[PDB]
Amino acid sequence: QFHVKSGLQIKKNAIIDDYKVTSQVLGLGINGKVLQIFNKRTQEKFALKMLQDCPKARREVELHWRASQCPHIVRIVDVYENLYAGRKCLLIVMECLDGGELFSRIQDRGDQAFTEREASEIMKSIGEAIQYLHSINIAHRDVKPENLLYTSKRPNAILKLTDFGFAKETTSKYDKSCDMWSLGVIMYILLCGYPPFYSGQYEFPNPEWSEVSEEVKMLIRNLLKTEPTQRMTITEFMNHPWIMQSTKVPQTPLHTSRVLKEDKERWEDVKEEMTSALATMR
Amino acid sequence: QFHVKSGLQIKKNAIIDDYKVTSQVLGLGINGKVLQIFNKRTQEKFALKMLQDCPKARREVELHWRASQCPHIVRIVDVYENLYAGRKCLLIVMECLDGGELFSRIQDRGDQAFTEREASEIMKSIGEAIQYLHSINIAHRDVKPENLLYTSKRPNAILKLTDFGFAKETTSKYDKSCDMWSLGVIMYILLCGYPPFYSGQYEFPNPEWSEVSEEVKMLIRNLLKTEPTQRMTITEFMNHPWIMQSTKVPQTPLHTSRVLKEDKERWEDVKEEMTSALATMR
Amino acid sequence: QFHVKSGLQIKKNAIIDDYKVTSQVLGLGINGKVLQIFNKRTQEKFALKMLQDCPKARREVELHWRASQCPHIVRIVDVYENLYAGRKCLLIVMECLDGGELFSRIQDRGDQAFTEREASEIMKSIGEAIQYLHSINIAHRDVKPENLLYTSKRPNAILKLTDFGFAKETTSKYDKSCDMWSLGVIMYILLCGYPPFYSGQYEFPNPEWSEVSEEVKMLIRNLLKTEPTQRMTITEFMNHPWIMQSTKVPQTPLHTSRVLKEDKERWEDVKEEMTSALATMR
Ligand SMILES: Cc1ccc(-c2ccc3c(ccc4sc5c(c43)NC[C@@H](C)NC5=O)n2)cn1
Ligand SMILES: Cc1ccc(-c2ccc3c(ccc4sc5c(c43)NC[C@@H](C)NC5=O)n2)cn1
Ligand SMILES: Cc1ccc(-c2ccc3c(ccc4sc5c(c43)NC[C@@H](C)NC5=O)n2)cn1
Repeated sequence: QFHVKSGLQIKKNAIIDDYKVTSQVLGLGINGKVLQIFNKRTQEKFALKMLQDCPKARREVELHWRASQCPHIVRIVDVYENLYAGRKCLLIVMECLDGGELFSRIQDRGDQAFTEREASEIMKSIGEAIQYLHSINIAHRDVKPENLLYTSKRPNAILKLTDFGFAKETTSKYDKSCDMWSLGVIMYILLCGYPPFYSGQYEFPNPEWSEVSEEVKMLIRNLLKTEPTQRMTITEFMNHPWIMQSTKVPQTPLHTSRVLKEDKERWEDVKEEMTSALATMR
Repeated sequence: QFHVKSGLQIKKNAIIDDYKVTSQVLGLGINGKVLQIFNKRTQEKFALKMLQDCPKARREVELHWRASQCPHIVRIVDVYENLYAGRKCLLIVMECLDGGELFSRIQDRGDQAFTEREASEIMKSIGEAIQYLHSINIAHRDVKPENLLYTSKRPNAILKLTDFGFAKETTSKYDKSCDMWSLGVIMYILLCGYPPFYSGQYEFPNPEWSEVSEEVKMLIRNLLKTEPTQRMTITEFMNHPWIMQSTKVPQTPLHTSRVLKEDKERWEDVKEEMTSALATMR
Repeated sequence: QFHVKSGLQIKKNAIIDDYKVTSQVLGLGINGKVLQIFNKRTQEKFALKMLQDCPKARREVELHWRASQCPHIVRIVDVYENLYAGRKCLLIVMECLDGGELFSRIQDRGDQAFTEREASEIMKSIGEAIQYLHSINIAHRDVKPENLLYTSKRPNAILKLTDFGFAKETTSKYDKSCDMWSLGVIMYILLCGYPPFYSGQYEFPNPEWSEVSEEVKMLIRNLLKTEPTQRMTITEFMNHPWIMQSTKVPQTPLHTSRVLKEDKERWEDVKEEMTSALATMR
């Protein structure tokens, strides 16, 4: 009737006893890249983030540990601190995830488009994800559609949030709201296929912005506030129907996917100007 | 010809592999309560203090470890840092102790009263206890007759000091003296059955304060000084006869026990105003 | 095709399970002495440095770990943090080394003297040693001919650098140059058999300072600069011929060894005034 999960554990034996390291690259995210790695015993393939090892990261990971305990958050599995070059390293090993940057995955649906109801599902989940962190006092601070990846390529295959190179524990407008901001950011693009455009006004083109419930077009408002305050807290955010919906959302045809195919070329812009938009945002 | 004891060790595997946790409560002291807990292998019952886990506690315990190495100080046995709620916990497991808040144990002697010579024994011991901590540079800072408990209910069964939620290492009037103060505090009540009463003068009623060696009534003085300086250091405190006595102290009948029975009702006052008196005292 | 070494590991089980401790003293260096110690399993003899255990040391060692990964640097093998007296100790165990304070070892060659070419070898090596530390951003800060010891007494038997009670990681004239300074210091004495003498001018007596390539007498210059800047960095220092030489250096007879025999008595002065000279030097 009473339970916990294990504490975080820094193994010190050269991961090389415990795994076999490829060089086959994966993510080339923040600090160090991401390497295919296979667990010797099990023989399963794995993400490996390489870290300099300094209190910062050393905590950043420290939180991740707690966070992984989440469904929609990427789970860490083992965290060795060894010695690569000549400097006390830090290798955090986590479930690899081959589903792809959420969006990039949708724009190859081809057969059948996307649905406002299916768009929910995505956003819907993302919500939960954020909650947890906040709901324990962590703010992610970088919620890019780069860092929303899927597990497998099987269509049921769920998606998760990663790269804790940014987050903080919300201790003692605030912090845990950029995370909101982004969700907002996310939804927009999730429907048309672009964000706003400042560094202002965000317009609503015909062929996509239509009978598409102005009701939804409401929420997004409270979400997007260039304000810090009044940007609808996640705690808040969850409550609203569309979120807790699953099934009553408009069956609308979503151009979103193909919207992107239409001018796939301007995204390295989008995808990235977002980090610009983000990160720097305090 | 050369020796040590082991270092402190933070196990990280969910204590749930290593113990079976009840919910049967015990102490409801400082932070977290105290739970009956049984060691799987041995199958012995145990105290478990639950801690938030922040440098403070995380050190407070850290000292306790060293301290336990003492007879009259409660011994820690294992200290897991896991994850309860959503926050890196800290579970320190120690020998449970069912003898009771020193005093509360005496006021049920009934058959035969207490003896100035037997009162020594108690105080006598408590002294040692303090020494150690100080004698390694730790000040306890909370020495309540709540935190002086006995092991078993068998009359030989000794007593020990606990709850390190307060102490410090005396590094670099001072600090390690409140601990004195309290011993003082303790002895008084240990004889009549009350403390002073300020927030001043401490009087000496007939039916108890009597042929009871004014000699003892001396020491207590040097102990009680509302001063910081000149409150007889423990190092000092030990030297005096009555302490190193065991056997020459007056065989006096002590009302103390029954003294308390006489107005048991005002104690929640006593017992507690002491923490008030204490703690806050710097 | 990809590799590391293991991370540093603080064992906590009383070393007394893992080794048998003598009392036979060895080094009486910085903090704690040096004890013969034998590894239970292997049954090999070992150095043991005893440390108070405070962040400082606790890091000082922490670096040593990385450093040991070096040939010419003394290797640490195990680092227990236990409880001696009453205070969280720290016992770092390393390969013992019975070859002797570099110099002291040379002044008993007797049969055949020393060679400028053989003097290189020594200095030559020492160079490398320093490089590493610096080459990973550690400055040793104490490079005395006390801390340059040999492994065995067999003449091939190499020598290594020890006592990290002083060093720092060179993070963010500078720091990692005292180490240079000393090398300089070392070479001089390595040839005549004294240093300079200030607290100034360093002269060059006949019977030793002779056809002995003024070319070498050059380098030493750039090394010795009472300056902080322009004291030839090690990175630099290495490049020059004499260093990378091994074999083209003058076959000169070196009085050095016997030079010391000649007035062995003034050395406790030399050997030590060096620490004076050193250490304090910022
Ligand atoms: C077949 C196959 C197997 C695994 C993967 C894969 C790629 C990148 C990551 C990953 C898991 C976690 C994290 S975290 C993280 C990552 C990744 N990559 C860069 C960015 C998003 N930031 C990060 O820190 N698994 C892809 N394909
Ligand atoms: C049958 C049975 C078994 C065990 C106990 C028992 C109760 C309370 C504590 C204890 C041991 C240590 C500590 S420490 C501590 C405690 C206790 N309780 C609250 C206060 C004094 N502060 C503290 O931190 N063992 C009582 N009865
Ligand atoms: C037969 C035999 C066996 C071993 C040794 C031996 C003596 C001193 C040290 C040593 C290894 C490391 C270190 S480090 C260190 C040391 C020593 N000694 C004092 C000074 C140099 N400072 C230090 O910290 N091995 C000598 N002879």
